[PDB]
Amino acid sequence: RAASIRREALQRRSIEGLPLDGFDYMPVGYIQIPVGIAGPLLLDGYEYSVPMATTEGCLVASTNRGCKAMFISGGATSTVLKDGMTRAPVVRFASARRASELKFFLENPENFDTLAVVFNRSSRFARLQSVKCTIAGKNAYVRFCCSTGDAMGMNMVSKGVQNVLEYLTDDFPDMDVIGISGNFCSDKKPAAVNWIEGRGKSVVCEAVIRGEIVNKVLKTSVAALVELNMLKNLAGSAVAGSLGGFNAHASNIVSAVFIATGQDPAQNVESSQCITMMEAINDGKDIHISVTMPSIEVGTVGGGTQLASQSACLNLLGVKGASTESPGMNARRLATIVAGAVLAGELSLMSAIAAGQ
Amino acid sequence: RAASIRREALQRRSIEGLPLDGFDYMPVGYIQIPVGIAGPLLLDGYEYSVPMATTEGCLVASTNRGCKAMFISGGATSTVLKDGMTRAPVVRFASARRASELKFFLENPENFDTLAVVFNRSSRFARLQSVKCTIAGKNAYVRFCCSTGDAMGMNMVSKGVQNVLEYLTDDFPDMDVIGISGNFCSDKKPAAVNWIEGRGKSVVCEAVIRGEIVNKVLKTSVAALVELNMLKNLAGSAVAGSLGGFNAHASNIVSAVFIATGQDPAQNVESSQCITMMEAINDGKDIHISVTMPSIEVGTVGGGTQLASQSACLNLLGVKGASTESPGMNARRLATIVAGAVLAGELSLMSAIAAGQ
Amino acid sequence: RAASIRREALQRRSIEGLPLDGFDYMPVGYIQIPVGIAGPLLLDGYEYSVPMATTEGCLVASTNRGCKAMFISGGATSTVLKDGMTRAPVVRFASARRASELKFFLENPENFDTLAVVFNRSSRFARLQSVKCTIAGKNAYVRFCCSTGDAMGMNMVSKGVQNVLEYLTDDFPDMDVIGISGNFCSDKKPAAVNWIEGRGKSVVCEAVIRGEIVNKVLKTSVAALVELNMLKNLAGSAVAGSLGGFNAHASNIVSAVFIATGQDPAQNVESSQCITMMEAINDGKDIHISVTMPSIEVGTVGGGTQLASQSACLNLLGVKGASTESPGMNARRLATIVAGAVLAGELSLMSAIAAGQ
Amino acid sequence: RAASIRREALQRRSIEGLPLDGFDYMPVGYIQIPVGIAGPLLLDGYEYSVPMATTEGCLVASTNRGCKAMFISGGATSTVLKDGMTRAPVVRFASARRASELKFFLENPENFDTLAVVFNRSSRFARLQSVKCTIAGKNAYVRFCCSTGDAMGMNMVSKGVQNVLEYLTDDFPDMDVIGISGNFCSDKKPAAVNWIEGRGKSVVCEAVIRGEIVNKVLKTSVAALVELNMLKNLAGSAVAGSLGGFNAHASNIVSAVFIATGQDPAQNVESSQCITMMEAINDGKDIHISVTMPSIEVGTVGGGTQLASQSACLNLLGVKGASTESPGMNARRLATIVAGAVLAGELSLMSAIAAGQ
Ligand SMILES: O=C(O)C[C@H](O)C[C@H](O)/C=C/c1c(C2CC2)nc2ccccc2c1-c1ccc(F)cc1
Ligand SMILES: O=C(O)C[C@H](O)C[C@H](O)/C=C/c1c(C2CC2)nc2ccccc2c1-c1ccc(F)cc1
Ligand SMILES: O=C(O)C[C@H](O)C[C@H](O)/C=C/c1c(C2CC2)nc2ccccc2c1-c1ccc(F)cc1
Ligand SMILES: O=C(O)C[C@H](O)C[C@H](O)/C=C/c1c(C2CC2)nc2ccccc2c1-c1ccc(F)cc1
Repeated sequence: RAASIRREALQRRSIEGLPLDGFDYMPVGYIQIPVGIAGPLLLDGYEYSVPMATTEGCLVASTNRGCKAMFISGGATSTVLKDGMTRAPVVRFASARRASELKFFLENPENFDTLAVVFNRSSRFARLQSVKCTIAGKNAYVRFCCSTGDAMGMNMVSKGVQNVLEYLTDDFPDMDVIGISGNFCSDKKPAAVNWIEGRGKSVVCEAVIRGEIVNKVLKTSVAALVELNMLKNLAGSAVAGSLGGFNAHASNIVSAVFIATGQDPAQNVESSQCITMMEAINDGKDIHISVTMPSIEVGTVGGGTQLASQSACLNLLGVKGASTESPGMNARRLATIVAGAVLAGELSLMSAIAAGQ
Repeated sequence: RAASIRREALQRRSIEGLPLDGFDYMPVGYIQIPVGIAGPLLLDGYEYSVPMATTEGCLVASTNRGCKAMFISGGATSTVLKDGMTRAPVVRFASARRASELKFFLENPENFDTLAVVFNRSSRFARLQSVKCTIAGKNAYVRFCCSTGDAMGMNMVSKGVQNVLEYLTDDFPDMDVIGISGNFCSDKKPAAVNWIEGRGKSVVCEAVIRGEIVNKVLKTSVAALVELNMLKNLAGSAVAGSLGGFNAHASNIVSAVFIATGQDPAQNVESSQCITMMEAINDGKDIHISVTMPSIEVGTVGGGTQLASQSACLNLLGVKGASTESPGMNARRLATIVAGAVLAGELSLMSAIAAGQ
Repeated sequence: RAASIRREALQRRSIEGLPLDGFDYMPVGYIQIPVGIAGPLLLDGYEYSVPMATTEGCLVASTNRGCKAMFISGGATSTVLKDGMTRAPVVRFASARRASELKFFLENPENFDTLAVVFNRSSRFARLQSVKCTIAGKNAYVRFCCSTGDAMGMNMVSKGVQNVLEYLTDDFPDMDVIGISGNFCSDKKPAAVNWIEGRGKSVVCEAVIRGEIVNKVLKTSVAALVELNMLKNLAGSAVAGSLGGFNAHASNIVSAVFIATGQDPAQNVESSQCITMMEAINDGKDIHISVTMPSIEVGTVGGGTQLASQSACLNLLGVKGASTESPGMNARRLATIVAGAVLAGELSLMSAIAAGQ
Repeated sequence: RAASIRREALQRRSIEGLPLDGFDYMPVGYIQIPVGIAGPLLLDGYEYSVPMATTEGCLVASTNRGCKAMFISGGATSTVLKDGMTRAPVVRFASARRASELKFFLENPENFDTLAVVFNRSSRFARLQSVKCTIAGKNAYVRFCCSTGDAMGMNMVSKGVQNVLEYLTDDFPDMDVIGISGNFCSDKKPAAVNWIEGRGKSVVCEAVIRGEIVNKVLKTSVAALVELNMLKNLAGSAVAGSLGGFNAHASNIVSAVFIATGQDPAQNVESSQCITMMEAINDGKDIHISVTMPSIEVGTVGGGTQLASQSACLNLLGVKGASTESPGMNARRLATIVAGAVLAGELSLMSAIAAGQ
């Protein structure tokens, strides 16, 4: 209604193509990104039609060729290694010695259940896992890690940090809270702390392609792919001084799935973090392929996940909304689907390159 | 038509919310992301209504508060430092000594005009700027850099690499082209080569906020902001082992503008690269604020830029399509608008945090 | 005797300057590095004459000027944040799922006392602190961390890894031990895992210089130094894409002390890791200066620590040999002396630069 | 004489072992490090007895086993890729736009011969190669690169920076020189700018070991070594978030040679930067092994190179003093000897690990 009057305000230059009617509502319209399907992606038993919101189009095709090569090869096996969202306030004291005392306090086992109880009023779903106090001079970067059910859970983890931050004025009234975020989290930035430590769902996803299928179907060899993986994704990314960028195009696939399933597209910068491994097995006859992804940040609940169209795309994958089984399970399964689509993407583009030789 | 029949194929589980009718066309539908406006953004003289495709909504508001604080403070001044898209094939020889000879050849000035002529049949718009051969053992990572007009120009730079790669079999028939990309570019990955060297448009954007406006309007002080910038964006990102992540949330703003203007959302991982500087000036009375962004990768031509809705959003900014003035100027101006919206974003969220103390 | 005959073998070109007589003994001689003294370094109460083995000479002077400025300013306060040496074997399995099972096993609390008992036959002094299994495809990088008394303790931690690696063939006979080191430790290399996680003694060291002393003695101001620290050591090292290099010259001081006290000079690459913080305190009247150093790797026992000359230099500092008080205390105190000399070094050179303006 | 009286001052606690007599002279004594020989190292035709100053002793043995395996395998071939020492002042202006104008000025070709003439009064040997102005907000980090003959040449490059910095007050009187170093050089710190760009001598060194020698002599296989190189030195260093640390122990060998030849042992942090490549050649029959080292910083002239003992060690290698042939050639040849000894070190320890399986 108003958003309709606000559009004519702006043209009084033309924003004519931008549709207004079609979406249920400071909005001035909406853009449209077409959705392609990659599948079947055979993953931990189940088949998935992977929705990919993208303009490219040759990317849906490329991810498709990868899902097929894995479909006839046994499919993919994902393993969730760690599941927990993080927020890291920077606080400070008058001294590093004093700041150290907050560290040793927070990192004492015997204090945990108290810090936990305080943190977990943040919601029904907040369950604090750990606290890592990093000291730099008289400043402390306190990394809180917690499970958050099927929500990506950034407000939740913040309600909880503030709970423990208020509770801490009892013992530490000299503490100055400089920021609710000190970039030690690290949110929507590439950071070693996320690579080393994990942020959100840390996933590994693997498949074995048989020599016969690498020749007949990918029109390359086991040895050519193992070598191209070492020279491009490992030695190449190393020579370029990459952080977490030891892969061919995880970012294309992660972005496309994120935008279709209504994730935060800015969290794609650390969610795209990936090492691609390609290892000759069975006296060089077959290839073991994996993606290891320490910081896939997704939810099936909240944000853009509950818009009509994005909701339809989660529902296709059967992860729409909170888990009935147990809270967190739909968000965990979404992460493995991303790791699986990434693995297919790596295999397709890595074969295309190696085959082109 | 077919895409309509393909949707029912998939439900034979429900993808009901996903709209089908509304977009002109393997598409199975399209998703809808609402567009907010941040402005006026006063930048290098002109005012802009900045389209931001996002679900958050508090992000459009936050970027708005920043554009206003800069509107009453003189507005922002952008400077384009470097403009050129890169592709880096990995080739190899039997020896490092032999690979060195390709390096010293390519990097000889007197060879450039020949390599240029060969490269520039890629299109009317391809103009090769440089070639940087990095040797690792007997492998060479040859970074080609070229201007590409108003197209982001990744196909163009590839047509050109292949031109020079074929031409090189004259002098180097022993060369094996292992990959058209060796991850030394580095495309859709965070890499030191992009931070150090630049990729696409390298922009700096700056404003001065007066003490009076920092107190009256941002409800903080000059000293509080300079300090929070050092502890969060500099010392914080350092303690976290960040690469290019010396900022608060460039990624939120870059993503939102990228998705609205039909850019490649996976290029957000290196386009979000940013150092935020906040420096007390005029005997501590005022604050100089900047973003330095070495790798903003955008075009106003091709890909998703020519869909109805994304086109309407570029046209709002007056950068839609190729430059009349001269090829490249619309893509350059789009980059500065991104740097300007990022600066507003940094100022808003950095003030909100500092003010909260 | 033989080493004397072996020298003439080599000249049959002249190695005449290289002394032979003077050292008690495949040695062919010995080189001589002159030792300077920086002090008094007033640190956690005590005064130290800091031995610095260096050719420069202007470096001993520069470190001296820093120790004096801190002597009249109250001296330095060190805090040991973490103390533990690490070794990280790479092992592998046929699958990532299988490799995950070693991770979840090792990282189960209830298994720790068993892994501990097995590990701690390595010596009287080996006390295992933790095990962090990082999975990459079907490979596992198992980071063992342990206290090792006053020895730097790299053989000790290795005897212990092999203990747990043999013990693991019970439950994991399918495990292949690919290497006793998989570069995830990371020994004598700069690595994010050491910055984020710590390796050996993690130290913070701090002093307050009064406005009066910054003007009268360092011939600069509080504001000039805070600013130069932000532009050089923080924004500068960031623009350069530094890892752990957020300081002016920790490496000069660490090297000089390491070579004099008979440490391993190749461990200087991660022992020099340092963030220098300089913060205005007391309404801008005074400056809080610190070094935070996550990976100082030293011992007072074994290796070159027990040569005549290197031993004399440890004995000057009163840390020579194993701790009577309790095992580890001399190696811990040596680390704080290094952090203190580094802080003096930073203050001296950072003042010299700022004063030169 | 005085240094003799200064020793008794300090004991009035015992520094008895530290020798006083034996060295020609604020010195209070000297320490002694024993020198071992690794060789013959067969490199670019010539044989070398490589002096290694180290306490370990098992390290000289390990480097010896590598030199022998290469002696019977054809020896090593080094290639110098780039030769130039760098200093990077941070200067600033009132604006980024203004700072940009210094960048575009300095980086204009037509200005170079003038900047060169000004720079090159620094000495007979200073020959300026390039200037790279990096802008961050209103600050500029100007990387000067120059040849410096056989001196490591850090004073020389500084005399030259100051020459151009004074000359710049003509055109840029508004410039503030904040520091003669802004950590963008980056001296005695690990930095992406050194990895990407090079600092001092950038060397590649390669050898081919035949299947027969890998079995008979190194007691492993071609395939085992290629694999261990990928899992340890590449995937391992990547998982650890390494910068320039894509090798097993370059730092051990670089340190040992640096200390014996009187180099600056603090420059070992960036001189140890290394990617180790191991590639199966000749239908998997043989192994191509290399080290690529972008920042070996050495001189044969000045500093500790002209002490009796360190001089004797350079003279063994035939690189002592300035080049007769042409200035720089002895310092260049020393770098290749370091790269060669590193390659031998990698081969020995990498074989020992792989063979242990
Ligand atoms: O390679 C990288 O470092 C990442 C890459 O840039 C991301 C980009 O979206 C992918 C581009 C791409 C694709 C896209 C379908 C995803 N398909 C191909 C099929 C056959 C042969 C090459 C390609 C290339 C392709 C074409 C030219 C290249 F130089 C590289 C890849
Ligand atoms: O801070 C960072 O490292 C990046 C951040 O995570 C990205 C995130 O999209 C921003 C979250 C955010 C916002 C969003 C409008 C963009 N607005 C605020 C307004 C007042 C106070 C805090 C915030 C926070 C906010 C709330 C809680 C926090 F912990 C941090 C920021
Ligand atoms: O600055 C850095 O990034 C690290 C530096 O390179 C390490 C080097 O050993 C130090 C060089 C140095 C020294 C040495 C005594 C340690 N003293 C000075 C005193 C007054 C003014 C400058 C200096 C400089 C000095 C001279 C010229 C410079 F460009 C920088 C520092
Ligand atoms: O591996 C790394 O990441 C680097 C390493 O730490 C540096 C260290 O100076 C080397 C230690 C070393 C050596 C030294 C002679 C240099 N020799 C061996 C011979 C046979 C088998 C193992 C080793 C190990 C050795 C022993 C135990 C290990 F865990 C690793 C290497």
